[PDB]
Amino acid sequence: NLPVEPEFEQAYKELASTLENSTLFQKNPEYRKALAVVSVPERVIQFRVVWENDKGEVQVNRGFRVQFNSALGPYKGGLRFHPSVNLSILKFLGFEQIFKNALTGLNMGGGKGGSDFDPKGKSDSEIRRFCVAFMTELCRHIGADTDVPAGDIGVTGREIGYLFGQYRKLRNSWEGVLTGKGGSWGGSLIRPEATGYGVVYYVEHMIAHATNGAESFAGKRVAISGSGNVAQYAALKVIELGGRVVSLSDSQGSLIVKDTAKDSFTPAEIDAIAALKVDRKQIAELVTDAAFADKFTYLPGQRPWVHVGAVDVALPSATQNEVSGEEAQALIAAGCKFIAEGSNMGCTQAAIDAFEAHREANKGAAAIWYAPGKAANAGGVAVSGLEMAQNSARLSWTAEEVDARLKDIMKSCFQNGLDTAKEYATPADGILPSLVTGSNIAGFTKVAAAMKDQGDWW
Amino acid sequence: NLPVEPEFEQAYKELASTLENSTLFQKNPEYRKALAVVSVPERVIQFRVVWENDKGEVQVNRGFRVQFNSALGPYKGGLRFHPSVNLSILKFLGFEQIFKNALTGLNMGGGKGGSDFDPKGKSDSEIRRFCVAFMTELCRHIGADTDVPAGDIGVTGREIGYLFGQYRKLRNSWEGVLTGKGGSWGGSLIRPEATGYGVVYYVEHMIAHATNGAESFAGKRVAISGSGNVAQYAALKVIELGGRVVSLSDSQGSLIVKDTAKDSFTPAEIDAIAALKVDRKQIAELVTDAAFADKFTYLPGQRPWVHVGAVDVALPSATQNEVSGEEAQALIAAGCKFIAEGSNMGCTQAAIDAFEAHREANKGAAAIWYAPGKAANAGGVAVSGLEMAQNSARLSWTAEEVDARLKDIMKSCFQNGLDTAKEYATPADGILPSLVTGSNIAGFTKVAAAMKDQGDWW
Amino acid sequence: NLPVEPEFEQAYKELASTLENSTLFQKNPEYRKALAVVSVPERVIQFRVVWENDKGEVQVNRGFRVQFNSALGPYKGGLRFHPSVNLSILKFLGFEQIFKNALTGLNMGGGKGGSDFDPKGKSDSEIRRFCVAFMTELCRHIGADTDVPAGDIGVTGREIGYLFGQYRKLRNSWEGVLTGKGGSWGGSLIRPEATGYGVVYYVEHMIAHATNGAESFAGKRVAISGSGNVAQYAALKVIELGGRVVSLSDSQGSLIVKDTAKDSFTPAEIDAIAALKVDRKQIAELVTDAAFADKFTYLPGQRPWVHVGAVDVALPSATQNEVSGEEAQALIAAGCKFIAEGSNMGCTQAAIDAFEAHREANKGAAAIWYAPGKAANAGGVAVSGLEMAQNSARLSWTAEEVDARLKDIMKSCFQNGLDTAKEYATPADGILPSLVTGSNIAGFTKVAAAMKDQGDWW
Amino acid sequence: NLPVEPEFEQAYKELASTLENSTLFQKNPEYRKALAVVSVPERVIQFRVVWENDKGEVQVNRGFRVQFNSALGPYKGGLRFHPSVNLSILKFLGFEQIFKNALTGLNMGGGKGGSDFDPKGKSDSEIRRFCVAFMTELCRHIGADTDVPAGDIGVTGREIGYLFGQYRKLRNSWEGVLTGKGGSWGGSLIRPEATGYGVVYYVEHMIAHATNGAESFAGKRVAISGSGNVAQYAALKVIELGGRVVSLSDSQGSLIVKDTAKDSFTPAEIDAIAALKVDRKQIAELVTDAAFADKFTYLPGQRPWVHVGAVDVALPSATQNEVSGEEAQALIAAGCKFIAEGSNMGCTQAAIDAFEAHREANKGAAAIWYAPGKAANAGGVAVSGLEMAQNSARLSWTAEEVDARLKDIMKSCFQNGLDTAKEYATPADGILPSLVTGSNIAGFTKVAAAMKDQGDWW
Repeated sequence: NLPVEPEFEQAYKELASTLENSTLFQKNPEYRKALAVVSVPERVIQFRVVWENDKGEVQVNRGFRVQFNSALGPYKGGLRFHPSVNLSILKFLGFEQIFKNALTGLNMGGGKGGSDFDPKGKSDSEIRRFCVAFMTELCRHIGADTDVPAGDIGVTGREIGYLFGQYRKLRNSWEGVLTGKGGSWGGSLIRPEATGYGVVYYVEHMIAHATNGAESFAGKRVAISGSGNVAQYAALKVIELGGRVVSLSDSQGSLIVKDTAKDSFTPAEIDAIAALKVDRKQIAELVTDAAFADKFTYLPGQRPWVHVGAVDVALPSATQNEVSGEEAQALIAAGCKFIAEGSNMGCTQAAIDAFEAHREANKGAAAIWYAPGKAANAGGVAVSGLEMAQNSARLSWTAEEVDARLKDIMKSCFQNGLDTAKEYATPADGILPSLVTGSNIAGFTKVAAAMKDQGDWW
Repeated sequence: NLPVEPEFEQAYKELASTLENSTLFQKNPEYRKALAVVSVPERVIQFRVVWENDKGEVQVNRGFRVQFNSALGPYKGGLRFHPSVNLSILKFLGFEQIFKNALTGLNMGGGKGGSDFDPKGKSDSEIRRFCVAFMTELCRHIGADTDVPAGDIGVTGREIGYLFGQYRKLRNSWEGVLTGKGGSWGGSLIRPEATGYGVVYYVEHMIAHATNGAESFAGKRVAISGSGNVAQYAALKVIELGGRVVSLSDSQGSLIVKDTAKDSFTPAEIDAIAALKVDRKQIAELVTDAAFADKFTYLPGQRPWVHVGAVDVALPSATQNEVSGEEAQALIAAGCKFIAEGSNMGCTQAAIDAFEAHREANKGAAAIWYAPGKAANAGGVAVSGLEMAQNSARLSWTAEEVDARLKDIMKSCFQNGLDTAKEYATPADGILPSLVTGSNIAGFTKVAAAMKDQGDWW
Repeated sequence: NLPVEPEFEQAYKELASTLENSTLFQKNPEYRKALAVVSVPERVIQFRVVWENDKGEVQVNRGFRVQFNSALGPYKGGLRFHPSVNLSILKFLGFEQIFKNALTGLNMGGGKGGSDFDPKGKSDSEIRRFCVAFMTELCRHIGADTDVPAGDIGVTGREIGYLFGQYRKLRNSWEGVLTGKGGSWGGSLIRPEATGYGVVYYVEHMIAHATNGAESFAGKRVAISGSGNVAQYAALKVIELGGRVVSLSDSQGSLIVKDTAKDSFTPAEIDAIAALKVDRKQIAELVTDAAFADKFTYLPGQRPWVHVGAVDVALPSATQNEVSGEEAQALIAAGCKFIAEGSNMGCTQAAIDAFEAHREANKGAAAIWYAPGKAANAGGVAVSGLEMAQNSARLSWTAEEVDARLKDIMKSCFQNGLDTAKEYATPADGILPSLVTGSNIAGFTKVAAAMKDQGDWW
Repeated sequence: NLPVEPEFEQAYKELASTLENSTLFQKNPEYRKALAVVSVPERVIQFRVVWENDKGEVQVNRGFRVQFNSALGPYKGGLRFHPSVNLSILKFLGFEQIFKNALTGLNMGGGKGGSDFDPKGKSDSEIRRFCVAFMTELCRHIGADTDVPAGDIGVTGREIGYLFGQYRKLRNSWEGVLTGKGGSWGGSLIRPEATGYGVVYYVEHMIAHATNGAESFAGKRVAISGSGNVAQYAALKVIELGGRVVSLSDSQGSLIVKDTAKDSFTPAEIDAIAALKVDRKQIAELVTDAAFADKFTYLPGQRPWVHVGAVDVALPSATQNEVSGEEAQALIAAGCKFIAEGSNMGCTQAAIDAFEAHREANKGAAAIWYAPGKAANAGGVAVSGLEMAQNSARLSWTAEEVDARLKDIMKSCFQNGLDTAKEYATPADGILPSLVTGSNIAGFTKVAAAMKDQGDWW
């Protein structure tokens, strides 16, 4: 009699299969029972949001707040304002967030909110009104110790501001209940960077471990795919470390640098890309300009790096599922051996399959290492937890302090994943341990242990 | 993107069709908007209940609480513990309960709770454990002014006691938050009898109005099918008033008196019926007596509606379906002009269609007046509200006071339905107003008006 | 390791012995377990009260609040301000109050508060200061639905007023949380009368059962013990009902009429004695007054029970231990057949032993029926619950309304005692079914049943 | 009328005598009043815990929570689950904890909880059930700002986990309300090493002050007695600092390495001892091993101090009153001067008298300094407060950070005690200040000043 939830069912099935395939279950059979408890959210709330549009007409929407798990800390998850949001999607997102937060190693729980609201083609007044209604119906289920919503698709700084103001009006307490506040009224630094620096740090750690030091980032075709803020800050970080960016194209076409093996993107070039990519303008408008025509070869329509023959590092941030077979076997031939999905679900299954096959059949530089989006990005969540810590301490840190804490967070996450992969998913000497299996098992084991310790199952 | 909810969708479609097929939308077009706002529940809470069975093994179940509407008063749902409950079923039940409570006249909202827990084949320890866990996860959402759950399928006096105890232990407040409490610790009188007495009073009002007092509920071939306690109280009340019970069936054979034209039941027979049906004994055990067998023509594996023969006023206290289309036309042939429908879904949809067609084709005196289950069975909810009134007043009333208030409530229900049918359903001269349409329009109009007054839709 | 609590241990031992001796444990063995759970209070709070005396010196006292049982309702109890209160005494009083309230029939639980504060020889400022401190430390635990303190020894109307004011100042809610409030600001009527009226109704029901519709108060030598408000209003009521008052005794000798056989007290005499009690003149000064000494025979340094002459109704209203074993023998020799203590919580055990021996001696109709203090003085607690009901209903009743409810409560108490005595402690000969054992078993059975229903023990 | 409390009365009498003996009262006579107000706890709660064992069988236990003082900070104290726990013992422990926390220097107050529960011979299910019941009855009084329970005798990590889980389930806020949480879910570091490291730092500071840095722990003979986590980590710390471990004991015969003046216990030996104590076995049960027959000299029954040989410092952590007067003289003759009670409540009073007499008898070079247990036990409470600080700051520190804070805390505590001893006890030239008297006066003065500032007495 359970309702069908396609995305959540697929995620649960994948997790179960991954756990069963490994040697976790034979050593700890009781952990089977743990699975049956983590699947059920601790609490799901659906409410009705009634607001008024610009023409004085009543509009009714549904808001959700899934609080999936709180064994390791307070619930923390973004709010998604998209027309497609339902209980299945939010359940799936919360379930993934549990293990992501577990991998980050801070004290945050798993959860996810949002609504069916469509912010596109809405005036600022309409967004303000909806936010006020939503927070009125939601404020009784959140708190600095209970729920920390953040931003996501559809919830920018504007919505965060509106929600925070209404919460302040209702609860009459200026506290750090939401994440993503402006810098003036209790925000955080390095927040826009977040995942962009984090993925780069994670890749650097993996390279240092795999090659036992030597080259970390210098003189490598890092190829920061995508044209979002994530890609921009990843490119900036790899440039600072000494790497070259050769493929910085968005989902639309292929705005590849002039020389895929020699030329590197400049900070000015990245800033220009951001300036003409923030709005509806795309890389077509960029190549129309002479500055990005001769300097950047245009190969629209068939993904950024498919035509690129010289790539060394992979950051699938351009499109979802942008790494199919052809490019998967091209990467090892082209010299691209180390991968990390900067975004979520940014590569196909074939990339992971090729990664596993080549890493099992080879070792060292030959073994292509790929990092999973559960533990790769890890930047938004970490900086959100640091912002929560800043709020709790009533003191605002500096950029470098936050950067250092992000460094240590990603080091801890990488270490956790690697050790868990090594101990359970035995590689039998050589054979770079599976980051996917390690990262999926580490979070589950940590959550299950915490829940057993707290009497959530026995 | 909205999930499929069969029962709820069917109920909403029926309500919309009934609203459109009347002269209410023409007079108040804005009420269209109201419909949309009432469709979305005010709040839905799903939680996880983790308990321990008799063998010390962890069991995880899902608990629900739907607070649909509270325009007219606090939510006053029931709790259903059955291994079929999901969000769709509870939404459907809550949606019906809104308009039922609106028809009653006391200030109660619409709501419904429960869980997938299966009380069947469970020890008392297991029921205690589950109740304690459920109330631990639920206490933060209910309250004497917020939510007042009651009993339903699966929830009896045992479960009510356990839940009340745990609520008292948590909230440290002895208040009226559940209805169905024992008589010693803040219960109510006439609580069992409620449904049967209420439906009897309602049909007595119907007959008195229709025949202008010429015909009363006494001295009639009152069927009273079904062998539930509801039928017991109905039979007792009709016997006291001077009526005659002729056909008390169950989901098995029918205990029909041989002289159904004249002879009828006795209070002792009703007590024997109650004793048998409490202990799962079929009423064939009652016909086992030689005198009983001679004085009661049993129809094994059959309800009277199949072979009804001769009854004057059918009162189906039974459950889903039962009375069929062929059975409906047999009833109209037999002269069942004043049917009761003591319990909801006592007759099929085709039965209702046949009743309406024959009522409109006839000329009032021979019109088959069908009482809708929303308005017919209001004794339970009314007595629940009276128990809440007793709790609030800190003073337990006597049986006669509760009986008088029940009479007032059923009279108010009948009056509301008749007046709303006269205004909108617009019955012609020498015809009986549609009680189903009247009772639907009454509830909807009352709820919509209250919501417009309280600024829920403009 | 359990601390010694003389009074509580004695009370528990008595209750256990009475339970075992009666034929209840044979039919319900599981009730033994109940005895283990009811013994432990649900919650004891001790706090420190620091106040300032008239000379500006810091004074430190200890306040207590014992909440024994809340199975049957909120924790209604009393506050005792006496320089003897400790945890043992309050525990004993609360334990008795549980079963007293259970016999009463309203929904109140068992509890008791107070402090070591000595109100004697303290200015009004000192009482105000201490009350304010006490309520400041106590308001966190009381509530209209949680705890209802009332007055007792040491806590008069003045203290109640001070405590109520401070509670209102702290909690910012004008609610009924204390009982004994003044008439202007939400008090109650018949409250000064209360127990003095109540016991009278009790004994009349006793008469209505003993003689089976025969000689009432009119022609009964009712023996008032002191001009305390209890016996004051008892004497007034019996004088109205035709009963003759044939004694009165404060802390000194006995105030008996000259012709105690025929002549009795009058309302004018009663209020004169009341006025002398207000000025602490007592009966001695009335004997110094010429007219009373001419109309009343004085017996200095002697209780009436020593020189009852001929009596048939007796009541030790003064305090405990008024009637001794020899005094009880004198009473029965005088023909006292309806001793019923509307006060005197416990009495000399010899008196109760003699009463029980004579009731089991099979004296027929002319047998001395002794009513226990627990059931006889239920009038005060009943009126306290009625004041709570008035507060909850936001309406002040009239005197005759409260009188009618008091009569119903006393009838319910008597009926409960008789039925429970007949059920378990069944008398072989119907003479005087042991009101003490009946009331004990009634209270215990009711509380244990409610606790089993609420899952407090299994 | 006040109940007898042997342990608490003895502690209060000792404190009063110590206060009177010094010259603090002569300078501040008003402080006498303070002594009364601190004696009365601010709040005591006793509740009833009803739980079911592995075979149903409802069991009733008594839970306590004493909040003595909160002048200096939130209440903070352990929970003791022992069959001997009553109100007197918990009162005594809380009273001591007040001044211990005052000497520590952080903002914590005095308190103590627990129950008569006997965890010995109980399954994990039984512990889980009791913890859940206890926290259900207790969560109404604790909070991140009100009460912070921790572990003690009977409450290990398991109980802490169970209590934390139930607290989260009741109040849906993941906060720091208990101390001793696991490392994954908001724990701390240096928690097991709290006591041993702290006592080592304290004794190092005292040695540096006494000898003006003439001798440090490098090349120093240390008698680490009392096998346990405290002793193990103290030995490890002194070994790191260069100290030589010479003796060791437990509940059985002393270990004593071969050379009580030259040989030192290796970390491997300490790990072996830890393994022995974990498995409930002893040194006498491992003499047959090679590691003990060649590197150890098992001493049956006789205390380690009787065969110290050459030593100058000691820590009697084995049993109460471990060092005798004759043994004290033997230690002084052997050169023992700088003893400190690591985790012991109190040695033989004759030993303390001998130490105090020798403090004035000769110079500190010959005066044997003894540190009080309350001053040297600050490690546990300090680390508990650091865990509270970590929870509040929403960040987990590193081991070295906690170590640095512990060093600062012990420096502060030692300085406070030394200055208070110097100014009040005013020892002459060449006399070592009384550490016990100094610590007592320091705690009392700090608490009394804070209470006077906050208006708790005047």
